[PDB]
Amino acid sequence: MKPEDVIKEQCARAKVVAELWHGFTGGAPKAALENLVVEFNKAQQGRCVRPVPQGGYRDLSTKIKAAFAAGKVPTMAQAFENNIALYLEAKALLPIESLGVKLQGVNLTFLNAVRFGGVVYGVPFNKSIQVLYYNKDLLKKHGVPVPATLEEFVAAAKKLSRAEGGPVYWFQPDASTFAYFFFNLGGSYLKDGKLVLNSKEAVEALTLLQNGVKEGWAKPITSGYINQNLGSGPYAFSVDTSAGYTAYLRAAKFDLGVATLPGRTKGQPGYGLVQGTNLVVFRQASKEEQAVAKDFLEFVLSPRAQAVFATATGYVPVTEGALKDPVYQAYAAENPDYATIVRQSRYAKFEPALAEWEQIRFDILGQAIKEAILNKADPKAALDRAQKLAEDLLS
Ligand SMILES: Nc1nc2c(ncn2[C@@H]2O[C@H](COP(=O)(O)O[C@H]3[C@@H](O)[C@H](n4ccc(=O)[nH]c4=O)O[C@@H]3CO)[C@H]3CC(O)(O)C[C@H]32)c(=O)[nH]1
Ligand SMILES: O=[P-]([O-])[O-]
Repeated sequence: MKPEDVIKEQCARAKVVAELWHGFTGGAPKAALENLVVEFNKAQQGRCVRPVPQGGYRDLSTKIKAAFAAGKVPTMAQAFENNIALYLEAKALLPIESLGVKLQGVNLTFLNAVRFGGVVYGVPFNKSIQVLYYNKDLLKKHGVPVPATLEEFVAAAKKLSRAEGGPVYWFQPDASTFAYFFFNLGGSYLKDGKLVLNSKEAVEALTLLQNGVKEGWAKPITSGYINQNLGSGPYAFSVDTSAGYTAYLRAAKFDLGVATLPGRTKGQPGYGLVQGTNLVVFRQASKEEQAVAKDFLEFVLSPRAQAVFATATGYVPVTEGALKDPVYQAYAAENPDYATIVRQSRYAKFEPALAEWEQIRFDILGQAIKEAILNKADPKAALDRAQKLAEDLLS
């Protein structure tokens, strides 16, 4: 009896079913969402949430695009901030506080991100931060401390790659990985209100990655997640979402480490990219569906729900109350990596919340990074093309 089979049975016997479209394809995130929903549905008297997998997050935004074109939206969906900005152009979203969901206690890093013209339009649900994953055994073998600075990180990657005869810093050539280097080299995506993809810091960040590939210390990962590639060649480090935590733990044959990100100096950890999603509630939903959404959103924000979901996955608990929940405290007491994730979540930056950002980050910025890393494009030339395409899209 799979959780999704139990949910099907729950919704079949329910009088009111609120659909929740999501972008979890599998692993711990999907299981954890389905377990949270089974528990919620059990407590409700014939009022249920039906999670509907729409593929990954890009497939989900496409599926919601189609739903608007069709005139039939779900009750709830996952949404990045840029997705929220786009759904707001259509006035498609209910203000959350209008349902009477209380938001006091939600981390301001996350709550600020779903506030548009002073009004909250999403509930932070599955919010991730980048962390430094590392191979404790390989660092101990070679006497290499966990790097605290970008300088130490590069030095460590070079020393270990030479010692092991393979590039030990593994990365996906994507917008998310680029953001870590860009932000910690002093980069900002907006200058005087304008999106800029081709700033000196952007070029420096993309040049550092390309040089690491050329110099034999940085390993591009082009097929699957990093954790799905472990076992093939020496691995020391990656910068990756905390939502992958339990996938790394399951895959690693070595003693997995999690550290805060390397920063410019030891005075502060590096900034990590916030990813994962918020839940939104569509205006088109019936009063009865909207009341299910209200109850489900209070449940998602409850310390126990947050504690079980964050500890199952690596997501950052979105409320102060979650950290005080005994189930959270029990996991943290046995495993210091959960506290590491929360400490890193204090040093957190977001990409721009432009409605067009999904398209820019994958089709324009992501493509420029792939051109430079995989096809040896000149970093400034690749990012100048990106800038021109983004300027053209945003005009
Ligand atoms: N559509 C759209 N996507 C966006 C936007 N900003 C960022 N992202 C994507 O968020 C993913 C991070 O979201 P996060 O919830 O932290 O992590 C995901 C999965 O990454 C992660 N996962 C799953 C299996 C596994 O073996 N390892 C693992 O790490 O678990 C979660 C659920 O699938 C990145 C991935 C990306 O596709 O390169 C592009 C990124 C945006 O604006 N729009
Ligand atoms: O180094 P070769 O892949 O161009």
